[PDB]
Amino acid sequence: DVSFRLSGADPRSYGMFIKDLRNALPFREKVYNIPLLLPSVSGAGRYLLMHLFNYDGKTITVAVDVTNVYIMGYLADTTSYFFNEPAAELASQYVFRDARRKITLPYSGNYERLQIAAGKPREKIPIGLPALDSAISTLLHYDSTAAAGALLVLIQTTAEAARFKYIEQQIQERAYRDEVPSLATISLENSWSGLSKQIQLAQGNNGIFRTPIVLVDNKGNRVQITNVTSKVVTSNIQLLLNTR
Ligand SMILES: O=c1[nH]c(=O)c2ncn([C@@H]3O[C@H](CO)[C@@H](O)[C@H]3O)c2[nH]1
Repeated sequence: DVSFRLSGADPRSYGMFIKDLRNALPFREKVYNIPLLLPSVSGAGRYLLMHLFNYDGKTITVAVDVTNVYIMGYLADTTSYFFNEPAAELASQYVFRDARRKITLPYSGNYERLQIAAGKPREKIPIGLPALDSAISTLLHYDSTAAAGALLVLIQTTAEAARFKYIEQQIQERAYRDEVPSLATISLENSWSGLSKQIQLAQGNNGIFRTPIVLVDNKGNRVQITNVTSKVVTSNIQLLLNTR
């Protein structure tokens, strides 16, 4: 398992949590020095448990699919909660079985669906460590509207930070003051599957992307990613979604 305590959290302890989270995701090989997530894992081993604690020490446990860093659901006190999608019902077979009742949220984990349920897009929801404090508090007691926004914060401050060093650094900047994600943050979240695909394909194409990827850079400017010498590949992306 991995844990993160917001009580006494600083940029250093958040960075240690994101390091713990990346290290709990298995890999057999690296492609261009980036861990390649497994095509599949059978049984309960597919799901990593993250123990998150708000400033007041109240906690949820979050289930993460280790093949794709997708959050499936979470445990709050004696109630489990899962997204309304087949991958999450499958996860409910292995995690939080001991919960008194299992609620299926009235949405899938898709960003588009969560934003409709929350009533705001990601671009207008402040993220940071205070926002994660608020998200954990929201999730402790069922409220499906409130939970959709809390889940957008949770996804970005855990899974997306694991996937991209730049997003980890953006949340560190927001240790004590929330701020809507940067344009590069949204760009990277949107592009992880594409980048993962082009980096795997670049093996057999001399490190050249078969299809270049349009991103927004750290200064808010367009950058076209054509090959593995790009700083997005050499410094930023930390995990690859297996092309399978
Ligand atoms: O639960 C989630 N964890 C994630 O890391 C994550 N990243 C993206 N999503 C969104 O969920 C959809 C899959 O059902 C994707 O299309 C993303 O929008 C995520 N959902």
